[PDB]
Amino acid sequence: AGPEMVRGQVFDVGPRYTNLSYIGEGAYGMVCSAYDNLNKVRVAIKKISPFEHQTYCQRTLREIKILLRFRHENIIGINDIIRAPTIEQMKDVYIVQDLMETDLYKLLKTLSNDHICYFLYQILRGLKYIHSANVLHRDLKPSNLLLNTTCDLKICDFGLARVATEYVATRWYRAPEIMLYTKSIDIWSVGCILAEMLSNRPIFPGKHYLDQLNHILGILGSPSQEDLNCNLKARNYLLSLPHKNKVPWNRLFPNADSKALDLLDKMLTFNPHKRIEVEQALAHPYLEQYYDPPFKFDMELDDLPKEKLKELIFEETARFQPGY
Repeated sequence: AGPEMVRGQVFDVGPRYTNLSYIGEGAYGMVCSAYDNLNKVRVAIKKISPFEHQTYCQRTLREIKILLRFRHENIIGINDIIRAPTIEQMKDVYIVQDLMETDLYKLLKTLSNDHICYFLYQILRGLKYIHSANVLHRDLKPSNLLLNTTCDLKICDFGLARVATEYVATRWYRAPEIMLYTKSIDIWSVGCILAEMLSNRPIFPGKHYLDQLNHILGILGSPSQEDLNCNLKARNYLLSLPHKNKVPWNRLFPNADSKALDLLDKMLTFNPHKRIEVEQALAHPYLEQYYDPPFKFDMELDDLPKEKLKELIFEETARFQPGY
């Protein structure tokens, strides 16, 4: 008679959303599929309970503000947000989004050139929109790329995004300039995704911030001295390691399109300034088939108390009030 429940958890999504079933875990709570009785569509609903860790309030609020402003078919949107009518009763927040049947982290365990071409095209196209907002995503990876039955890709998880040192589970896709940022960070990640779409494994996994580096230097070998010149302690750590050389791209990927290795090569450039930009990557011959034609001082609450963040979250979620 009371609110619906899944796996012993309250999913108090009122009467508008019914027929709840578990579909996995988000960062800060459970994710369920549901039926939107008003718009007659199935949705995904993320339960988020962040109000007792300032970093979880921070990323939740940030992601909401970004997603409520972005509008693009390769970026997940927020259809609705459910929370209590009064701030003091608001312990939970439910974010309602289009139902995507899987993410790319799951999909690469069950690809094709035609598919990789389209996915990569959609990722870059979506990133084109993101960079064009002068936002840095700073967290791209296959699990943040939702996919539906009709081969449509959407980017999600904008918790750690900033306008033009934070723990993350398997921060493998973090760029190397991060070990000492700019939009180059995302192109690096995008490159690491193209690498994994082709090989169904992450060819840069380090059990530690040190092991990571060595997993990179085994492929693009050591860098130019003009790269060491481009943090004192950092460059010295690089000068202390035994030398290693570069590996041709068709050695690790002897089944990959040379067009892909060409574009892949231009994205996995160690130098963050020689690294190709998104709009040049879409223009690459590999994605020729689909080749057709600001916050600024905002989001700036990198350090606010968890109480005022609960205030801003309340304010930002007011555009969906009252619910059905």
